[PDB]
Amino acid sequence: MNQASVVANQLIPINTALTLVMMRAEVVTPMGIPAVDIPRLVSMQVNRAVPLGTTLMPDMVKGYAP
Repeated sequence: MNQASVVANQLIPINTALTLVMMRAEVVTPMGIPAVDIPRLVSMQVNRAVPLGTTLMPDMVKGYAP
């Protein structure tokens, strides 16, 4: 894998609004939301708990639809 994705830098509880401290960028497989889209996720709520080190996928983010 070469391209980085958004990965939880902390446990993100269900219904939390994303902030920058929560979102690192890592090369992971499978590919999640591109790391470049981090700014676009800020203040959007997750619809499930996102454990530390989980790749953030589009379906985990309420209202995410590029």
